Amino acid sequence: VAVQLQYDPVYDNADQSFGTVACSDGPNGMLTKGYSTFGSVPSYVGAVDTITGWNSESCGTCYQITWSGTGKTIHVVGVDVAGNGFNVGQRAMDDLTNGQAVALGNIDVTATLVDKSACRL
Repeated sequence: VAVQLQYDPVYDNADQSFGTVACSDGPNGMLTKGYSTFGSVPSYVGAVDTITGWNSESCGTCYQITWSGTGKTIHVVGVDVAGNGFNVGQRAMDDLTNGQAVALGNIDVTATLVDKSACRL
């Protein structure tokens, strides 16, 4: 309660390497956890402001995120530093907003840290 969300179409890039983000290698990084690219994770991925830098203990955490606008929920795996709230893919925001990612650009959402398994990790 509540938290900014915006979209970066980088997180829709299946081939974006986990090398390019804070959550790259090291024990918490997604490379180490066996994901080479964003598309190898069975979840939307995003930056979250709980990740502050490389090898963040928050790297690879899972957020259940809800938008009061549609009441829809998505799961996002935090893999990069966000300044404020979440930056997710457009697919991820489109999901949340029933296709108003481009039109709204930023929404306020509600998010909860949940078991990794909720993001299929």
